[PDB]
Amino acid sequence: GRLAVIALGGNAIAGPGMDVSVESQTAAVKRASSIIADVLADGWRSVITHGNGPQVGYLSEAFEALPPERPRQPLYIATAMTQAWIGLLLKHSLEEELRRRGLNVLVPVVISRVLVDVSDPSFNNPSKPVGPIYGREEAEELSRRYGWVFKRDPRGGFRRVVPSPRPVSIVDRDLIAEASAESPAVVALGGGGVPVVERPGGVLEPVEAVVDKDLASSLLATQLNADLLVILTDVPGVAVNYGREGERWLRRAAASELKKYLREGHFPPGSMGPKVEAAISFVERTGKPAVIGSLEEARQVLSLQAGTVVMLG
Amino acid sequence: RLAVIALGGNAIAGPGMDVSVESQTAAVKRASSIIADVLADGWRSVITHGNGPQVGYLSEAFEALPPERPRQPLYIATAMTQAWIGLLLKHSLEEELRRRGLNVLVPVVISRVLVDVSDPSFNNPSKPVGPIYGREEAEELSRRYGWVFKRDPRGGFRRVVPSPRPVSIVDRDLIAEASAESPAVVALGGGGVPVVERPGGVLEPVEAVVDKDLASSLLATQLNADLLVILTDVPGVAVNYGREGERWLRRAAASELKKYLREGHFPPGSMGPKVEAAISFVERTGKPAVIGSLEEARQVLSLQAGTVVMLG
Repeated sequence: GRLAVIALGGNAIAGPGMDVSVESQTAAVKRASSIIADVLADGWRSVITHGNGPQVGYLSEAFEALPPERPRQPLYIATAMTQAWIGLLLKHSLEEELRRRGLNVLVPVVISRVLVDVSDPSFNNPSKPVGPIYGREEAEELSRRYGWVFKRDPRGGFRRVVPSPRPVSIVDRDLIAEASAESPAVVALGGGGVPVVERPGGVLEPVEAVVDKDLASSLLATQLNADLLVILTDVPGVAVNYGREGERWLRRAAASELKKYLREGHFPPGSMGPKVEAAISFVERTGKPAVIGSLEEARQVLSLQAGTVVMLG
Repeated sequence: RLAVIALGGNAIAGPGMDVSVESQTAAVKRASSIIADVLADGWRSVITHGNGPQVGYLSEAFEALPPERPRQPLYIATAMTQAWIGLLLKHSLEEELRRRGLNVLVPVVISRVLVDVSDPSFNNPSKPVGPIYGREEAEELSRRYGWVFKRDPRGGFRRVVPSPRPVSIVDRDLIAEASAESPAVVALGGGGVPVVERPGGVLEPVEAVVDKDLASSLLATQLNADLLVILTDVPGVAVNYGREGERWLRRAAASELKKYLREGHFPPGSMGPKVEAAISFVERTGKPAVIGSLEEARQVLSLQAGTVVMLG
């Protein structure tokens, strides 16, 4: 009855090509739920997290497609929306699967906020694109009016970029822990969580930014005193010389060794880098192993028999 | 004591369906301050709310994209409003409780409600949802999606969807568990995400909305709550609009309200459902139900304001 925080990736929620159509997602989630059911069968208790890239982007585009006079919801509200959207899909599918196996349990979806620091370098150097392509005139206006920041897209137009600060604490950790005590499967920290900052006087205030789901999941695992941090992606694990000549997939590696590779740019900042950073952080802060593997091989990954096991030292 | 408190539109958005974050944050702060007073007074609570303006806004946005872009189903939009409105309520309530000395977290429960596919409403939809469309746009949407529309006095067209009666709250147990851990729980947003039972145990989401008051009354009965509270804009139920007499009923036997209801005194688009919900709670549990104003919530919870419905 050990506890594992399992961080799902895009392949568990959306179809090939980033399709957020209800059809595509329901099929992907069915596959992911079946596999998660296997893991629960092996005796694990879990807190399942997930990303929300295509989904939050879709919502951003939708609100921006409205007539100029209509209000656009802020990014943190869009993020909250994705927690219910993706969360419900996983919740409904997993419950159905467990039921089909004779297990009658309800899967809660915890609306989750993540505390970030206002001093984080990302707030002054936003680089995460979110939403549709903006025209020059509209973008310059948004910058003048709301202080939005943009990056030029080589194919034409501009992309709004927002901060991606590092997670400091999981505000709703206690609700997640309580949910876990009551159910073997809990969905939380969707999209990396809703970012808030502490204002003077103890007041928490939501901010327009995104938080890396892997870094956040690692922090959650540490704060829950989880027995294991699992990152499920679309590759067998971590590899050095990935997609290159001397490519080699690691089966086990000391966090200290991976940290060296990380500092040399061996892991793309847009994919495996954050996952390796997350795994290392978990090992350093808890002293317990973390594993990065394929969603397909999840059952074995959890047993540490597949994927890359990041070890202490 | 456990009270199920059904919040209305004035608690979440601004007049004229103003769903901007500024207007909703302000509205929610006002409602949360009042709810915090209720909790400080000793009550434990499951707080529900509607989502009319919010779910309508989502539909409007999804349809604003080029026709080929994926459109999310109504059940997903409803779920989205639960996190949207839920987050706002949760955030502000926690802040208000903290200032009053209660350092607690407020959970938001994603909630589904079971309905029956044979419900008469499915083939005779009458619940208006979404933005107001023009005649040409509407007929085009009917050909494109098979949607049904209702024309208003001003010539505007609004989509109408089924609003079947709630049968059971699928996530009742999660709501009960949350309530055991926290004095304030937000659940059943918008009346709940509707689903129907199919071959086996399978639950199938359906295109429809459920009345939030009827669903709240059902939840209150299934949680064995001590009180069902419906907070709205009016001080209570009105049956007399003449210069003389009491303005709003202070208390009334279930059978008395039922008679007024059967006479047409309460429009199905407004007070009708609230009265039906209060009557149902009283008949099923024998405990009192009250319909009052959000402003006077503190007196309402105590049954010293609003219309108190009693068994009889």
